[PDB]
Amino acid sequence: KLPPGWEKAMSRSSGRVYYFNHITNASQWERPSGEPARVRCSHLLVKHSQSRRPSSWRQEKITRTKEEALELINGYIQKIKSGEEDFESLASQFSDCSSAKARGDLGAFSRGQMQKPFEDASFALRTGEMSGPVFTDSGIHIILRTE
Ligand SMILES: Cc1occc1C(=O)O
Ligand SMILES: Cc1occc1C(=O)O
Repeated sequence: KLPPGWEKAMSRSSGRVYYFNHITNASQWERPSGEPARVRCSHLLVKHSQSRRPSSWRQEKITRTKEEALELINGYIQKIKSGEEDFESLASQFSDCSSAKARGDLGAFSRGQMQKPFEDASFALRTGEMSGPVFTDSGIHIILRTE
């Protein structure tokens, strides 16, 4: 029926169908369009107090809760989707990853190199597509597949 990971859903507030991807946590109103050796992705990471390493270039001690980290992620997704902010700008300013200095770019990678939930979402994203919140042991990610 639909591309890998996509399922139909119903909006509670509007009653209109939408599409949700349970690998990427992406959600959208429009029917989704539709695997390579490698993909290229950028990401914005928000760490939290249960992150594997609760420290980043932004904060020596990361103390925010997972729930607070998800709230930040959700707010970034909202501003990216509205056009108020660009992914690359938010990643450079607010990603708790060293890749912030490269606007979130991680370069290209194969299966087997990244943390599984990140790998799975990356490879289920179509080129140009963005994930919803993706949880790993590092924190919560927004993933943008660029190639
Ligand atoms: C904070 C959090 O972690 C995993 C799920 C949630 C939620 O609030 O939905
Ligand atoms: C304040 C806001 O910005 C974007 C979405 C929302 C919301 O309330 O769901």
